[PDB]
Amino acid sequence: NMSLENVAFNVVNKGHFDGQQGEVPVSIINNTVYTKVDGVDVELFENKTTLPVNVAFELWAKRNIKPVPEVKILNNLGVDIAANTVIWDYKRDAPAHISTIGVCSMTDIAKKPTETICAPLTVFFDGRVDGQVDLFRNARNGVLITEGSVKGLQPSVGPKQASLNGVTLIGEAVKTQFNYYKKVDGVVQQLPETYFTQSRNLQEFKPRSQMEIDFLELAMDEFIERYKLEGYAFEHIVYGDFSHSQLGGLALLIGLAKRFKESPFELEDFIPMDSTVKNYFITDAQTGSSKCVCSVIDLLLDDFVEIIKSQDLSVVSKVVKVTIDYTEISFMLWCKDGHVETFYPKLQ
Amino acid sequence: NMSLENVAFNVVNKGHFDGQQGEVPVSIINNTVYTKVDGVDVELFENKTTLPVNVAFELWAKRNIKPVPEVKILNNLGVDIAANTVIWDYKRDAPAHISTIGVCSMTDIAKKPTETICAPLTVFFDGRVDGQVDLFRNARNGVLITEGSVKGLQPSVGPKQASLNGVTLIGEAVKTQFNYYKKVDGVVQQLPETYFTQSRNLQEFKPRSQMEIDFLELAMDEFIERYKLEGYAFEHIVYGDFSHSQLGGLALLIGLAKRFKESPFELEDFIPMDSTVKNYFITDAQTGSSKCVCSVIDLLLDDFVEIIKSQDLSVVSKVVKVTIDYTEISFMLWCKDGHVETFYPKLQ
Amino acid sequence: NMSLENVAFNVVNKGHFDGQQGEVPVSIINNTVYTKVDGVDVELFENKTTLPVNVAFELWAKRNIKPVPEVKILNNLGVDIAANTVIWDYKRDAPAHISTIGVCSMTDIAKKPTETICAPLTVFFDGRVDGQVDLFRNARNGVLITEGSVKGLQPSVGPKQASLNGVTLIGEAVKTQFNYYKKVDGVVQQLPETYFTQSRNLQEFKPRSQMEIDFLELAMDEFIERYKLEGYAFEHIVYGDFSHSQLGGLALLIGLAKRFKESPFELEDFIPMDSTVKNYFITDAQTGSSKCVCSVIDLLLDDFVEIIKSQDLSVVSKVVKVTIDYTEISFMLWCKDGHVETFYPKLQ
Amino acid sequence: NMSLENVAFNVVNKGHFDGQQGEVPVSIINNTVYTKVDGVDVELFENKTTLPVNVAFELWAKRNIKPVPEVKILNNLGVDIAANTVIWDYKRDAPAHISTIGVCSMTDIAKKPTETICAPLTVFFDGRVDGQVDLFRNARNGVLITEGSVKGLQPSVGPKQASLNGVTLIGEAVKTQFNYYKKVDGVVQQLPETYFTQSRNLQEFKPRSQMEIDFLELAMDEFIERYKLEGYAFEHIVYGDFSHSQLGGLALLIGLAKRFKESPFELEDFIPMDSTVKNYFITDAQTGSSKCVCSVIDLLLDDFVEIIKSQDLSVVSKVVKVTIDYTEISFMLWCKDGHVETFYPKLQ
Amino acid sequence: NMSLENVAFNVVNKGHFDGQQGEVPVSIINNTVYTKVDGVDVELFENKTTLPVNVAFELWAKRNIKPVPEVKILNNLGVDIAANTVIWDYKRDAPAHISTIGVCSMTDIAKKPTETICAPLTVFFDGRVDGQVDLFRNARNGVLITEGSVKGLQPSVGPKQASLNGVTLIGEAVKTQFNYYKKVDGVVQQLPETYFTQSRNLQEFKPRSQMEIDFLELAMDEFIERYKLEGYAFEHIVYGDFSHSQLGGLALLIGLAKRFKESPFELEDFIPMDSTVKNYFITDAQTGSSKCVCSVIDLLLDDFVEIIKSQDLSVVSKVVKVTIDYTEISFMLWCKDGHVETFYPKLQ
Repeated sequence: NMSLENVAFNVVNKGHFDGQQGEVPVSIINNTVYTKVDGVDVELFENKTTLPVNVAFELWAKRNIKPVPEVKILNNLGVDIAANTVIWDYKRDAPAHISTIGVCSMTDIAKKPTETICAPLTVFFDGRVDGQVDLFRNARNGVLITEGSVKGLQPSVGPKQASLNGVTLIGEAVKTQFNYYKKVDGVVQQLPETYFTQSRNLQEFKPRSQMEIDFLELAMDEFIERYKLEGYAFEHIVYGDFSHSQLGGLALLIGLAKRFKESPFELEDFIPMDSTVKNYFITDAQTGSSKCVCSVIDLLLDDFVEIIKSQDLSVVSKVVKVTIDYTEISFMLWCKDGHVETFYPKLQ
Repeated sequence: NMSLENVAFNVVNKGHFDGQQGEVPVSIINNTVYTKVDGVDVELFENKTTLPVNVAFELWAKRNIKPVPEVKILNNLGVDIAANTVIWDYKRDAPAHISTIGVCSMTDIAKKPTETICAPLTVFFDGRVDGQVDLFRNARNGVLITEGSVKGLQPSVGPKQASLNGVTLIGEAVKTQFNYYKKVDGVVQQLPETYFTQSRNLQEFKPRSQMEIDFLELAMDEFIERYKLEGYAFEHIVYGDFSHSQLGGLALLIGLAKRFKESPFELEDFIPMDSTVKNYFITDAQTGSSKCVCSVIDLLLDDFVEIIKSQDLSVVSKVVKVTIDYTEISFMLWCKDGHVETFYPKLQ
Repeated sequence: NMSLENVAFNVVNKGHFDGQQGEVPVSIINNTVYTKVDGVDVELFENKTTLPVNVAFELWAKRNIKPVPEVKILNNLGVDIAANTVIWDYKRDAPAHISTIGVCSMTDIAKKPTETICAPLTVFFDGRVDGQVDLFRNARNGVLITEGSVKGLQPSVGPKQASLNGVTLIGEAVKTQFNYYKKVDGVVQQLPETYFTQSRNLQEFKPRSQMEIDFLELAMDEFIERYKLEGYAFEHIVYGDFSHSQLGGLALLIGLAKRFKESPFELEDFIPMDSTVKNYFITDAQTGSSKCVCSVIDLLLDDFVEIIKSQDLSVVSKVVKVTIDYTEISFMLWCKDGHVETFYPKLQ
Repeated sequence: NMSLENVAFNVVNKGHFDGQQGEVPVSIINNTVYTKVDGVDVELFENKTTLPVNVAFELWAKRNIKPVPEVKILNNLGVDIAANTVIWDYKRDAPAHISTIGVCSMTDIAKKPTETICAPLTVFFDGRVDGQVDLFRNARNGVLITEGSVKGLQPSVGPKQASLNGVTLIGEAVKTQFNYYKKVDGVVQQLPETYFTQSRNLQEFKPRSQMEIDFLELAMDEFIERYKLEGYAFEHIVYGDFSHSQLGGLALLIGLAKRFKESPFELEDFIPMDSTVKNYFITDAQTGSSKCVCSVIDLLLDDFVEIIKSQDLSVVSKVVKVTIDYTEISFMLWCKDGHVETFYPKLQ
Repeated sequence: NMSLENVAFNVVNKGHFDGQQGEVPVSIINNTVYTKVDGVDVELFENKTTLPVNVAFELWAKRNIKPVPEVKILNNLGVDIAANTVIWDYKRDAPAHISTIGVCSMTDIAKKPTETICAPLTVFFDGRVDGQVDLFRNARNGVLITEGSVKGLQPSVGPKQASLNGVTLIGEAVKTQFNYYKKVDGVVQQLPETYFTQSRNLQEFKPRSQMEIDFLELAMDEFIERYKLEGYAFEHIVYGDFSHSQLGGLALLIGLAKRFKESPFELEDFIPMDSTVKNYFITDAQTGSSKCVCSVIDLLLDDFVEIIKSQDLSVVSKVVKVTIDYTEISFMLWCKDGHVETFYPKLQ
């Protein structure tokens, strides 16, 4: 049944593996898969993974092409493997998980999730597929997503957005907001209250609240007065300090978005991966201000304002724990004379 | 005469092989050609082909840098090899043809096209080069292009555009529209009536007719009324249906061009090559609508309108054959109650 | 002390080597450095150099992240090696110099610049680092940069701009204009009068003088009259001739910048490196005019006007020598009937 | 602590990892580890594995250099991973097991065998190391070897021979015969009665019994008469039939050993690995007789005689199951008129 | 039908492709084919060819495993391609011919030899396979081998020996001497009278005539007298001159064979390929005599004696043409005073 030439047949005719019969000639060289079309070789897939070229080619061809959770969400929930599907990490151009379950013979540790080898693993189940909700009930450790209610299980509302072929979006003609469920050692877990990152980027940044709309349109002094943000160091934390050689603050993506429309700068994504907290080496082209490690998070500005207004400001410095994307992000809060000095995310 | 160090000499001084004498030091590593400039290695060429690095480097250096036919045209005409030149496929970043004739010692099957080994092959001749028109007369199988008339041979007008260093353009200070001629087994062939693709792209799409101008500026309902297109399913075929999870229709490049200026979308060119019919995996970022295989063709809208108005609409479904770029493209025409349901290009 | 796993620790936590203790797991494959993050491999660095992957990874991690001279300046001054730092060539994505001094064990020829092996080499010293000015006094061959005066040494003012993490800029919150000093065989050299290139690019070209502002806004005939440039062939040399198949002139970057905003064109940087004179294979998309070797230089228009008005125009053709970026650039000046025919930079 | 440069220090000074402090400079290229010795690079390790070069270098450096069970024995017992050691497969020049336990950060699934991830795996414990017997008692699945008695556990006597640095030997100044113990899902298993292969090769074949001594010294007809082997087809099964184009029988290594001293032949070990039954493509140089699949096993001739004399010969053909090296080897027994026609091992 | 995983199934079960159904998991890396056996990867084939790894793996698996002509014979006859089989060159560990006919989809230029593309090529036909003799009759250019008579065709007797799995042998239980036939442009050719090389090697050299037996057993002076070889410079041509720094003569393999049993020497086969005349760089370990280019041929000593006695010795130097292995070998004959000075094969 399964064969390399058959996988390439599906790619050239269906753009991915669709379970069609047929074979096309394949040549493998330079960590790349080629197929001969009318006597000339045409590249189909360049292996950017640590797996053998033919294996990653098969896993990429069999990737999930439906709206799926972003890898950072699955990582924060501790998912180790997916049930009968492949979650493709488009940030790394590699499969999001090492092993597979009933997908590819070279990476399979099992054919079905109920096998013994899958017991200590947090298997990801998709309720939109038949029988996977029931498989979640019988799994020792697992994470389940659904579009609607699950009888006898308390749900946790996930993010509004999901990944569709590497494009993060809030679905309009399709459903991207799921119900999340988790089991540990046979015991269903109650997921905590959590904020969610917006998963936006600088070039295509769009405001998602009237507070964010006012932040981008209005000036710094005018915005801080309107939302009564005196004493919270928004000039440093959000807008960023560019007067010195060392860049100060600038930890919210919306603050970088406002700056980029005025003046450009360089963001070095030295760990190209999906994470709730991103680390960038930033170099400002206009002034020369730079910082080796700029921890950046894309929170809705209303959510960040709700957090910063919810802290005690009578201590020089302390640790603030905030559950974001189902993981605890430890912040360092600095205060002086009852007002916020600085407030930034840490490495890990 | 021929040497690797001499080829690199021409590249660093002439940008390509110009037949100049001289040698520069060359080091080959990581499927890439380097040259030492003032004690440091500088990359000259990264081999993206299935040929050895030094051979593809020589063929790329000796590529034709004059306006030449697009590879899709040469493929549709069945060209297997070029006479004393190299047609470089910039879509694949590889030579458009396997073997050569009197160009590179490693790929040469012959020095001149009149040799015996070139008889069963469709050799491409360029009338702008001296003696190549006469060589075409004496060749068994061949394809000839000229700027003017050829005495005693009936011509076929080719496309307006040609490729100049990988840039498709309609020449203004240079001639890009050629006369085409073909011989099979010593017999001159009469090339059929054919449409020609426009070879445009989304980002730089420009209208080339008043009908195309009206299509991009006016709305869907207003455009269909002006050109009396009721009953031909232009809303589905050309404008595209985005209300469902499966994208419907959207097979003309001009329809994608109008959509992209409003909302962005992803086009996955999973077979990166020059072809009359292109296949894309499309993912709409705004709605979430997607389709694994979206057959796309860039016809002048007047040409597509002429075709769709030239069919019989009394059958549920049938095959429509249209000669485009000198090749037969088979379409699937669906009709209901005397009007067009859908109409799309097939795989191959 | 030094180790591959420790270097990767600094990269994932500090974006570069910062001298921190710690180790992260590293796997090397496909000429690329990977690290395991939560069970999956994440790429840290793809070796684009001719050095072993681990060595170039260490040198890139230890690159200088302060405003440093552009490589073309250091090359024109004959620098062979840097003292206790790594100048990273972002044009080639490789270290700007072969060997190192007290940086990396695999590339070190010495630990300190005063060793015997460093005597015949032009060592680069940075006065902003303690003791490097005094080390320059005791070096046989060397180049020194400072922000202020050096007691007992006559300075040479360098360019306004410097490179900060591969971004060329004129510093505003940091100092990018240095004083330059050079010694040959123990004898301090007097650097000649020189122009400086502006190191701009087409997409982000910005005028830096009222003459340049008038050049971009005004028309060709209107600009030549305002600055009294009749008889100097600015239509050909600066604006470029596109009426023929062979592109004529067009050797100043500002002339290409004005053209690109009107019509696009292709620039093939077939020697990707930092140099005072750049060579491009240009293909005009609008007209089809092209030229294999287009020598391009980015001089301030006032500087180029000062040069062209400073020549004798009574000879058919002769060589004009101009010291630019501390190197002699030989120009070919063609004149007819007392006016300039053409004037262009040569290869090397 | 752990580093690539530290591992290479141990290799150049101790031949393997000995836990010594120090670092030597290392360059990685061509899937090979090099170190600079007096200014020149010297190869330390060529990666013959499917793991990254640096990882296999660390695992090979930390391989077990004491007498350890042969890989075929561990595979037949279902061992998946070793506890705090590396069993190196010298037949494949690769580690015998995928993952490790407390050995290498890149391959470790756990630090100690008692962790949860090691529960479903058959972990190999070495009783000669402190605490590994007690760890076996508390492990869910495991295989244990000891030199002496284990209190409260019934032993299974293993082979006389063990592997020391890829050299199979019966220890004289060291102990190579161990007691074997196995647990499955917390339940200790009783290992069955089993024969053991001799693990010899053709070039260095030595007889290990007077029957084997008589087999090599005496002739075919003389040997069969002495041990009363009439009717068991030893001429075909053991001595081999070379009169026809297809080689017949010849399934015992001792039969090939006798033949090789007389006439040479080619053995293509097309699956180079340690297994109880080996498959060779044999081509006889003297006669031209060949056979694509010759299943070969190296049993003590007395053991094979004991087996063949313990079967019923009243059936045309049937399957005979024999437990060898703790695994069931299925044989095909063919008989005619109450005597053995042929008898050979199967594929798997 | 055809697939990489199916080919690997045949290799692990049949040692080569036998047309069996089944698939085994395959991983491709390091220009090598691996398969997973009991959880570990086992190497199946290391690509030593210039073809992609998977293609050479398929061609090697489908190689001809019957007695086939040696590659040097097929090359001298101008064979370009084989009909529905693969002649494997074991000297180069690569396929003997570039393209194939009805064998591998990636290398096939045609499915059957009667197609048009196979007309200008010298296709090799094997009369032992049904219909291949009749296909030879209808082929334009071809070479045919048979074991018996071919009706209506005059035969040419080939060598006594043939290659069986890279082992050259004179068949005893199988037929290795064939009848040779050749057609050029539809015209059957009469193959000339030719000698044949013995295709022996030094280590396993065996005399094949009483003259060769006397040559190895007797001394130099005694052998020349017995066969009346005075005046033919056999001391220099055959025995070799080792008294000087430049080795003199020594062009017959039998002369090197006699020397190697006495004293060892180094033979550098710097073009490792099958050819009638071999070129070796020889370094004598006993004396220090060496020669960069020693052209060596392995003729039966009786054949060389017949040749050298059939020449005119009245010219200082001239060219002697001898047809060996169906190709003209040009010799240089030097004579002085009516006796042979020297006589050696040339380069090509």
